[PDB]
Amino acid sequence: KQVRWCAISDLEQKKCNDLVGSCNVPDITLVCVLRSSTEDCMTAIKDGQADAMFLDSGEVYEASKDPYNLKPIIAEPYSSNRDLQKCLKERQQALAKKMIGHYIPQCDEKGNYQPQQCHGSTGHCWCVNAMGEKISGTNTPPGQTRATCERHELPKCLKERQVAFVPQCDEKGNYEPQQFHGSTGYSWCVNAIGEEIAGTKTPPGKIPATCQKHDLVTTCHYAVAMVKKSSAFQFNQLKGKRSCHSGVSKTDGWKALVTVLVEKKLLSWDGPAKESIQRAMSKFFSVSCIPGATQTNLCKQCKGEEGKNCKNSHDEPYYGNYGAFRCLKEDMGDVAFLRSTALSDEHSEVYELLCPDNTRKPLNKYKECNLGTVPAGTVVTRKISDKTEDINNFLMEAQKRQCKLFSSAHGKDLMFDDSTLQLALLSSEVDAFLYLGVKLFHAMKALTGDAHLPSKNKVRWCTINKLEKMKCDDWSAVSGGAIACTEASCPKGCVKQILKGEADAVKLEVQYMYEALMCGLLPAVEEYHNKDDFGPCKTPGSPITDFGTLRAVALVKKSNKDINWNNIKGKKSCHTGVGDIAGWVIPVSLIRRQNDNSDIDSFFGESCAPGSDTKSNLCKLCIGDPKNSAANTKCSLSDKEAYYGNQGAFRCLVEKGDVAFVPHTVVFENTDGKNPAVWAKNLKSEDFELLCLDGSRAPVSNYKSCKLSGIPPPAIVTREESISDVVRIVANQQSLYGRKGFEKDMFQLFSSNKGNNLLFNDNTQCLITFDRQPKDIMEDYFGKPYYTTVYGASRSAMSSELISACTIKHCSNSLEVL
Ligand SMILES: NC(=O)OC[C@@H]1N=C(N)N2CCC(O)(O)[C@@]23N=C(N)N[C@@H]13
Ligand SMILES: C[As](C)(=O)[O-]
Ligand SMILES: C[As](C)(=O)[O-]
Ligand SMILES: C[As](C)(=O)[O-]
Repeated sequence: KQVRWCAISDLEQKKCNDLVGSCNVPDITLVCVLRSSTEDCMTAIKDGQADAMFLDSGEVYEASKDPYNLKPIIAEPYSSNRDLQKCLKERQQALAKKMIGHYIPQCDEKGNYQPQQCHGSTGHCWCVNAMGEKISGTNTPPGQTRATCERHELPKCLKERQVAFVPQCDEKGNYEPQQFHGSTGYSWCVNAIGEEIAGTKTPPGKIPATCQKHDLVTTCHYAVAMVKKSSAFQFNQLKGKRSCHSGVSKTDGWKALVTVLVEKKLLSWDGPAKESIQRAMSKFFSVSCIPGATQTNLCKQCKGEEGKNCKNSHDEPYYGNYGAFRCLKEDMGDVAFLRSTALSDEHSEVYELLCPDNTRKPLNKYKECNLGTVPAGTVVTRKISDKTEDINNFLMEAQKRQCKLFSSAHGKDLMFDDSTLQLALLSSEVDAFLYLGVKLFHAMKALTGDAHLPSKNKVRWCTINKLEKMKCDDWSAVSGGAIACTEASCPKGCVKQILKGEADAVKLEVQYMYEALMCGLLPAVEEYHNKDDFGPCKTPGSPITDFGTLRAVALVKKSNKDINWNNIKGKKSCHTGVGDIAGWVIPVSLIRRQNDNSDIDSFFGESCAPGSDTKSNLCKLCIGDPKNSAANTKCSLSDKEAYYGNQGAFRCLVEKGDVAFVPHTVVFENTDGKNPAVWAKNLKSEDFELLCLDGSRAPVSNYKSCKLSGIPPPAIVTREESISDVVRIVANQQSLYGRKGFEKDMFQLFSSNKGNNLLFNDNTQCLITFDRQPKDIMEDYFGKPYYTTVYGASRSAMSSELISACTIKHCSNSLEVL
């Protein structure tokens, strides 16, 4: 097997061939393909001439589009997970330097930093926090009483909980995004470290601002503007100056600067629709070196010879952060835009930093004087990912064998950023959007000029299969411009489309709502399913007696008078299926919050929960159908498991188990002769009962009171800015095509000939506008009992790539005392 790495320059080719000769990965052969620039390597990968390369984050979005169509696959984790056992990696890397007397970080058995660190060759010791950051002032020489280093095993929120406001924390001890004051009614949002965001203070009785989840990144890199102390201009006087940039497509040399110039209104630019960003920048600076730029004056200062001048390549001596520094040093520019990785103390004598507040500060003040944070780059390959396995196996084996991937005598930041500690395989789900995150993806999209201009009068409805797409096309065809259709492969894909600005609304079952609410989407309308009362549909806003929701109940046989909610442990159970809300989510959530987290084996006896491990206690009661009893078909999440679903779990209770976990309708749907099957033909609803949380039992008609939990209705989600419009247009369309629509003979919102339950559940009576209450949206939508039961009333109850991409990563301020 081969992995063709694409190099952009002679120096990168030399490092790549050094790795070819020195790094022995069995069964995988490294091959180096040479191109003249970053973009020519991207093209070679697109064409199948190379396999992988490393890209700046500022390039990921552009790389994901024509004419490249590349995706991130392998990268260093840009989150607080970069610090999980980081001591071990820094220890391996320091020992890899093979320098005599060099300081080697000391870790414990778990891989964490020892609170006291020592430089063995000098006898000096100091204290570090759990992140490996030096506590200020704790360095002592040998022979002197040492500073006492504290373990500080509790997080900041849990340590503030020791003090007696009341900062609600999650289970890991981190701050909750939403903070609510108990004495008053004011609620606000915090920033992972426990500091309030401006604009989130909401008085009681007002709709609270939805808080985004935050994650603290320890070691951050920043885009800075470096100048000489000999000059005297300020940031507001940049127009007409000569500049050196690391690269036209890099965040540390272009995109952060462009963002700041637009925000400060220093750059005359009418937007990407009227003028390219490069065109506007070429009239802002007079003669610059900006590798890759297509404006000639932005290449005049570059030093490369014929054919190499202004190339995105180390063949251009002014390319990259150190090349832009060389350009500034050799006086070919008045300012250099570069990443803070190229700052050093040796440069603090001659050079300083130009800050966007029109001041100048020392180099050590880069956290206080920068143009934004720079996320880590990433290895990319073709979207079709035919070589991802090979690239990953090669890189992981090379890291395990400690090959010199992240350093070279030929130069700095060749092939990879030298600051890379460890590369890890990304999930195949990760694309440019998930890698950059919501805000950054949108900013890159807007800078490129692909930003969708919103329409207040049209709703782009997202579909999850071809039949939904056909039904939506019908709807759009009779909608008079009010409805358009987009296509995705699953509800999460639609949620992503909405977050990216490619769609506007989608219906989501409860399973998907947590994620959706985590990412800042809100319910516009909800499916109303009460078939006995059309009032709230005919007269929108009229009072509601029952929304038609399903209630999750624990059904028993009345004869077995020994089953109570307290002695459920050990009894035989019946479930509709793993993942189902009434059949699985709510029962197991209640059990785990009342006993120890142990549903597999350590609670029930023999059960039949389809989809579980075939050789487990939760699969003994399951029986397949004798139509093909040769195959197992036991615990199959399908019709072949006779105990799968509502009728399945009821049959399980009938023939095997003691208690069934089902929606309240199952016993009524299957008893009283309403089921023509052989079983339940003589079954009565009065022959069963339901278990209550207080240990009591109640008749099957008491499901509204004696229930395990309520279940929220399916919700149509959209972005906040679209709520009104969506609520309006749906309403209009309902009055046309709902169950009593004026033109119901032309189209039906809640039925179709193309299939069943497309876009909405066919049993939907209508869609009712969500009435937002002055509370947290998680509680407001789920109901406080459901929220508290299945998510602990916490924003940290689930992890996913989407939730990560919706999590804001941010950096500290300056000092590291404690
Ligand atoms: N009729 C009814 O059942 O309420 C419908 C609507 N839908 C929810 N999922 N909710 C969560 C709890 C809740 O109060 O029932 C509600 N919260 C608001 N703001 N309106 C409700
Ligand atoms: C806690 As000690 C004496 O190993 O620094
Ligand atoms: C053994 As010592 C004085 O370097 O902690
Ligand atoms: C400025 As480019 C997308 O050709 O690297």
